[PDB]
Amino acid sequence: SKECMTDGTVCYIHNHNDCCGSCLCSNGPIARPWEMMVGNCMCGPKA
Repeated sequence: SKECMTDGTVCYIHNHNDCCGSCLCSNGPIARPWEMMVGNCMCGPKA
């Protein structure tokens, strides 16, 4: 048996978080990090 999470749920490589999918970090443009910080990684489907 195995218990993991799906894409869309925040994950941390240094948080012993095990996600069935691979974490994808977005390097999008950062114009307003005060309200929208584009520097987080979440779980996603493997290609």
